[PDB]
Amino acid sequence: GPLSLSVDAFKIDPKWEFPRKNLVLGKTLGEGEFGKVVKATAFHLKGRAGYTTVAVKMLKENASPSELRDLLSEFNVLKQVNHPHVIKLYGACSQDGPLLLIVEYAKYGSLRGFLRESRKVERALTMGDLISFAWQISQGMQYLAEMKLVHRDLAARNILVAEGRKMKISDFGLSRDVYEEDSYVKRSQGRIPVKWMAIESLFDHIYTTQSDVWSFGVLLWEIVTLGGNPYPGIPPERLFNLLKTGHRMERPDNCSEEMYRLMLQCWKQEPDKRPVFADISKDLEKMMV
Amino acid sequence: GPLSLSVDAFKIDPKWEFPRKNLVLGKTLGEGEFGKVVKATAFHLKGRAGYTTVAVKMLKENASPSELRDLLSEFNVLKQVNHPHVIKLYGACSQDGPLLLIVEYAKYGSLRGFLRESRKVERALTMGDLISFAWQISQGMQYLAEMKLVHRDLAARNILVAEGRKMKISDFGLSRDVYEEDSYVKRSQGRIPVKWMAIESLFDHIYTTQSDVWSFGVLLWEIVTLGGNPYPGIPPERLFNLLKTGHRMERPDNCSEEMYRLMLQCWKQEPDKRPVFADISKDLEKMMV
Ligand SMILES: COc1cc2ncnc(Nc3cccc(O)c3)c2cc1OC
Ligand SMILES: COc1cc2ncnc(Nc3cccc(O)c3)c2cc1OC
Repeated sequence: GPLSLSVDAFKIDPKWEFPRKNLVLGKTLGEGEFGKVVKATAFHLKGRAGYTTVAVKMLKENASPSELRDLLSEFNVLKQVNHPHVIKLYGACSQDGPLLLIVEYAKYGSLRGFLRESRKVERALTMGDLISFAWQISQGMQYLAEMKLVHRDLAARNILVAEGRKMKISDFGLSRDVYEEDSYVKRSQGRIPVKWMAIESLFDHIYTTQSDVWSFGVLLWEIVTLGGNPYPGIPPERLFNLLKTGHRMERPDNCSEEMYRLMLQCWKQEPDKRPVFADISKDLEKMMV
Repeated sequence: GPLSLSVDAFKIDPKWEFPRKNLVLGKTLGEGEFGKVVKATAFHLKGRAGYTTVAVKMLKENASPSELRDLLSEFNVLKQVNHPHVIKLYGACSQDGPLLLIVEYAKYGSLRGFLRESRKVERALTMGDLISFAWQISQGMQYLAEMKLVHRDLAARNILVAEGRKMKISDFGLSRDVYEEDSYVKRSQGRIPVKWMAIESLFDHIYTTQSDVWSFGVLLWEIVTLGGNPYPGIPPERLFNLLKTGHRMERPDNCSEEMYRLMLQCWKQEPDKRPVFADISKDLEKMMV
């Protein structure tokens, strides 16, 4: 089938191959049902003398076709992208052993866990900080969209925070190239969370840069609420009727009107009525001036 | 889309509806990336006076289309099956609140966790016990197959152990009816673990009762090793080449020849060269005589 072709084809880019003997794996940083990200250290990694701390993504022993395909897909995409706010691939291990992805280590972990820790007990997160984060992410999406690449899974859990509070879009296992037709379409049910998908993605299984914009709107919401849960208290299965009747999330207690207006814009029913990521950056910049 | 139709159609069988006010939810018994099973207690459940202890399956807040569809699918199947070795549905809550599935509580939990606990520190599991378990499960599959229902996810983690060590096949979210064409076919990548799928399911995405037989073979293996990991040390992505070149798992240190021969039979390349569940029961019965 399609996956076995990809697996066999993978066997036959030496630039990205790292020797397993140079890699030492540490504690788990995060897990899922079929795969996990682990802390690791790499000896003589790409012209860097000595050991370099890194993150490593792998499957679990009981991984499925879907999870395997996602890993192969994430590697394939990451080889093509270089941007300050997109996570950086170093290489992979696939010869004699489990497939491992090696990326630059992100100091503070996911943006969601970072924001939620921030609301407890060196410096407190200001509004200007939150706007800075959104803008950094907006810039990265402006880069991806300009390559006609759709992420399909924008969410605070899928953004990483590195040294000096720099945003890193991660988790590219579901992203697709849409150069030809400008849309990606999945016939079966996605493995993307209901509460983050756009109305046309949820109902029609249609994914575009403009649907990425919708997800960025929910991401704006997570940020402003310091890691809140979208549509709080509402069951995911109710989103169909709720969105189809024109309902949207309400303004968070700690959210400016200017920011909420942007959220609502990202959530327009007509996908072309939504702003593009270039507009979002421009909007966010005006907010800090 | 297909899911939204199912969601709307669900709104409009009163026999299975339980009042949420009669249900108290307890601790988590098991979790996944998009859903969990919880311990619960039900007041006046189906003609049973007072409180009844039960298990409840629900989604998590960030559930996806796939996970929602699986829950709706599991409920729909469970309404149709009644068997001593198939888990028993009591009802569901879907009005004003999150969808919840209510089933009979299983004392010792999953068969995998039960077998693994058994290999530590009232009575020890004998060989006769393990053969008894396989036979109980074989009987349940003989019931499902006779209804032309394919489980698609036979595994020790998906079997439950109730009072008096009685086996209960669970997790029917992926099972499909195959009355018409005798085969179910998935165009996209399954969410079933690689190491449990049959050679034609893994490569060709083809699922039948005979592929259920293949999975029962791996299940036989888990049991005999008291919850061992299939193809130990071998990366899932290597299963394609390994199975296509005719390799199979070797005989476990604590496994009789008679039992291993059955495993090998379940693992024949030609699906019709495999035994049917009626033969497996007969084989297992001869083993205890
Ligand atoms: C400090 O915590 C973390 C640090 C991380 N640093 C880098 N990558 C990660 N994840 C990653 C790596 C490769 C691919 C991919 O999609 C995601 C990390 C995850 C962490 O925690 C979960
Ligand atoms: C004592 O532990 C457990 C007891 C359980 N008892 C019943 N059902 C369960 N699971 C269930 C319920 C409904 C549908 C379905 O597919 C699975 C259980 C799970 C447990 O642990 C995970």
